[PDB]
Amino acid sequence: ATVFRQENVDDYYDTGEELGSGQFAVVKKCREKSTGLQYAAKFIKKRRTKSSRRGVSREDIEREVSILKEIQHPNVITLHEVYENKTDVILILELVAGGELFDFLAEKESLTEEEATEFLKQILNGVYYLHSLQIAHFDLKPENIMLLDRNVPKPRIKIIDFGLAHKIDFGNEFKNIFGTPEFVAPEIVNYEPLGLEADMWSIGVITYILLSGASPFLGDTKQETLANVSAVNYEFEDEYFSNTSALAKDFIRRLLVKDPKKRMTIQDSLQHPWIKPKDTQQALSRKAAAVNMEKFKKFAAR
Ligand SMILES: [Cl-]
Ligand SMILES: [Cl-]
Ligand SMILES: [Cl-]
Ligand SMILES: [Cl-]
Ligand SMILES: [Cl-]
Ligand SMILES: [Mg+2]
Repeated sequence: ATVFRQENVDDYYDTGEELGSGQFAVVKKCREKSTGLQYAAKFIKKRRTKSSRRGVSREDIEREVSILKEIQHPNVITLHEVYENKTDVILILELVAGGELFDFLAEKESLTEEEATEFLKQILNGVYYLHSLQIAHFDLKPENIMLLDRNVPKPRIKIIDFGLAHKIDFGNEFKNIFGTPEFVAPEIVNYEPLGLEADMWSIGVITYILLSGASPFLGDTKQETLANVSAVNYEFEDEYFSNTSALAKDFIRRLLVKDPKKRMTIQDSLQHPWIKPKDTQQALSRKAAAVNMEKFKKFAAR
């Protein structure tokens, strides 16, 4: 294992209100005393004993930290420092204060597909960076797509929450069942080999929702959702996709593909004509098409 900083974090930071909390983690805003700069402190509860289920394993904490330490990119969250005490490992992280992307978009009166792709492209750039380092995020979904500051002319997207991320090992297949059913790829559902492709599936799902306000595979039970995912049971129902471009639907179709090897890669998604129009005709079609804002607002409010 790694020996993280052993000092009391309170000696170096002033901490305040909770910004969020998961099953084994609490996040608090904090201010570094030496610099006066604000960060987010994520307190992760250690398992401490192997037989206990009330915390995170050291293997899992070290994996997340090791991945965070490697990554430096404008569209992914930055790790500042790591502390630990008898009960917690404490990640001092870049503060992302602009809330979830979808909540910010939902406040708009309208959104063209052109404007939508400007935000989506930032997600793609962050994932392009990760995949270039052979890092799979494995938990891409709207609540992990944040804004650094929502009150600037061109808000910057930050991908957060690397708690499921893995460096892909060439010499050994990784198989695991994890994540949120609505957003995971068929190979996750079916305990099949996992790689960078699973993230691309998730991007397809995020894009589908962004444009329509509907979730492609969400069923009435967890089991039904997983069945929909495995069967790639989705539709572009006219109630939701009436003013969606052919290009946008093709983009999504090339991502929501059962066979990971046939799924569009991140490099190819960046060259797809919906993202990178090849002529004026394609450009105008994208600018003309619009997000179903009425339906989308209801999604963000769910
Ligand atoms: Cl800063
Ligand atoms: Cl560090
Ligand atoms: Cl799952
Ligand atoms: Cl299933
Ligand atoms: Cl279809
Ligand atoms: Mg975590």
